[PDB]
Amino acid sequence: MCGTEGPNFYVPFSNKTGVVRSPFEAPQYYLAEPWQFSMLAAYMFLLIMLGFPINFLTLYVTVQHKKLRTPLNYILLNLAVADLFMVFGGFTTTLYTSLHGYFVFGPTGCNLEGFFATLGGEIALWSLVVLAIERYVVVCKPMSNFRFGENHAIMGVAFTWVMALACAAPPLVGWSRYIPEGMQCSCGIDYYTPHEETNNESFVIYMFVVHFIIPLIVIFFCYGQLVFTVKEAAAQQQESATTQKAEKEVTRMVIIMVIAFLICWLPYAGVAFYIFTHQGSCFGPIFMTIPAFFAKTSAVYNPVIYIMMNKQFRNCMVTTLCCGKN
Ligand SMILES: *[C@@H]1O[C@H](CO)[C@@H](O[C@@H]2O[C@H](CO)[C@@H](O[C@@H]3O[C@H](CO[C@H]4O[C@H](CO)[C@@H](O)[C@H](O)[C@@H]4O)[C@@H](O)[C@H](O[C@H]4O[C@H](CO)[C@@H](O)[C@H](O)[C@@H]4O)[C@@H]3O)[C@H](O)[C@H]2NC(C)=O)[C@H](O)[C@H]1NC(C)=O
Ligand SMILES: CC(C)[C@H](C(=O)N1CCC2(CC1)Oc1ccc(CCC(=O)O)cc1O2)c1ccc(Cl)cc1
Ligand SMILES: CCCCCCCCO[C@@H]1O[C@H](CO)[C@@H](O)[C@H](O)[C@H]1O
Ligand SMILES: CCCCCCCCO[C@@H]1O[C@H](CO)[C@@H](O)[C@H](O)[C@H]1O
Ligand SMILES: CCCCCCCCO[C@@H]1O[C@H](CO)[C@@H](O)[C@H](O)[C@H]1O
Ligand SMILES: CCCCCCCCO[C@@H]1O[C@H](CO)[C@@H](O)[C@H](O)[C@H]1O
Ligand SMILES: CCCCCCCCO[C@@H]1O[C@H](CO)[C@@H](O)[C@H](O)[C@H]1O
Ligand SMILES: *C(=O)CCCCCCCCCCCCCCC
Repeated sequence: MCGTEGPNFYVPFSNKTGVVRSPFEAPQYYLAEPWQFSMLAAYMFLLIMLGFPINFLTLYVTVQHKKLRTPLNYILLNLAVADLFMVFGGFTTTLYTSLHGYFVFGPTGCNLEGFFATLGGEIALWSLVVLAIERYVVVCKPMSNFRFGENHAIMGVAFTWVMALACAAPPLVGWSRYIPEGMQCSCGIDYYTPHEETNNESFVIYMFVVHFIIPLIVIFFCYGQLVFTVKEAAAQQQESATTQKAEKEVTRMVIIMVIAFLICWLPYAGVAFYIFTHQGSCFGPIFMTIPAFFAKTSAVYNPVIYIMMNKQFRNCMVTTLCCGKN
């Protein structure tokens, strides 16, 4: 008797005292104090205030600078848009519901907010995967006579939308479901109840394999091969101080990206390990929901790492912010 079941929701709190209410109808102040809901709002506010400008500005300087509109950069614009889906589909709604202490948009808004917030995070995830694949193809040259062009980059972007719909759409049509999660102010995939009617167990496994294990393998293989190729070529040109510098910075960037991906990936894996083993006990509004709580900041640090640390983007944004000069 861990929580309180109901149609379209699972409140992680026991109703033996009779105080539990539907997360669509009344505040959930038995899960957390009102000030903790306010701090949830403050965190959404921080994410909006940092996440909208960085991601919008990425779209804005691309319009003003012709050099940024290369095919290899299409996937980065895709990343900016996906983060905007997280900011408006997810962070903005949650700021508003947070301050009511419950999900005031009803089960319909739950499917909407859950879809768009999940879509945004999924497009982002597969953008990092596709970018790693593209860089691997361009550097390691695994195809004899291949040249990465505009059409290939469009396939890459379309591929992320297909993968993102593959995760976000089934819960609308019967495989798993969207329900309020954690403090019940935002909606997501249901990893919290085994709903035999929506086959939740098979979807969690599909999510864990296809959208969690595979992305890590692809990112590690592609970037490992790339660093191997770059270090090999530099070894044959040790007379060039610049080639060695380029090799060092490529390696240091790949480390940063992989470390950043792990910082978002490992908390989910640690929670899994605490579900596999330690399966008995319940889990409060801090389920899990802790990996979700911190993965949200990827809408801020991913554009910082993949765009603001890009050599050309930075100069173009300085020029744009500096009213044309500098
Ligand atoms: C967690 O657990 C709590 C406690 O069990 C649940 O809250 C109860 O929910 C039930 C509904 O299933 C509520 O029952 C309904 O109460 C209505 C109001 O009752 C108060 O007001 C009347 C005056 O109208 C007073 O006389 C009375 O003493 C109460 O204080 C009634 O209108 C309802 O009556 C109708 O339905 C019943 C059958 O359920 C019929 O017998 C009646 O004839 C009539 O048709 C009904 O009694 C109950 O009040 C809630 N209790 C509390 C403390 O809130 C939560 O639902 C549960 N949480 C979740 C998420 O499931
Ligand atoms: C982009 C989002 C939509 C996507 C996402 O939301 N999830 C990814 C898969 C996830 C959590 C949900 O991880 C799990 C670990 C263990 C179990 C079984 C144990 C159980 O949770 O019951 C289920 C799991 O589902 C995600 C993917 C990649 C990363 Cl890096 C971050 C998030
Ligand atoms: C830098 C670390 C910040 C930790 C903030 C902890 C704040 C705890 O603050 C306490 O929380 C209680 C919760 O019921 C309130 O009832 C108390 O009034 C409040 O003092
Ligand atoms: C930009 C953010 C806008 C936040 C608007 C929050 C409006 C909260 O609205 C409040 O919700 C309570 C329920 O918890 C009601 O009891 C109050 O009557 C109501 O004022
Ligand atoms: C390094 C990979 C970056 C992608 C980060 C995506 C973070 C998505 O985070 C997910 O968002 C969903 C909707 O808010 C929630 O329902 C999930 O519980 C949460 O883990
Ligand atoms: C996802 C794949 C990430 C690969 C990161 C490889 C980091 C290697 O690190 C490098 O190792 C060399 C020795 O082999 C040292 O000589 C270099 O100084 C060091 O930068
Ligand atoms: C150090 C702080 C850890 C907080 C762990 C998360 C506890 C609440 O869980 C949160 O509920 C919110 C409202 O539904 C969701 O938007 C978040 O994704 C979820 O993390
Ligand atoms: C060129 O690069 C500089 C042009 C003029 C911009 C200088 C002002 C930047 C201030 C940004 C910081 C605002 C912080 C607001 C805190 C809420």
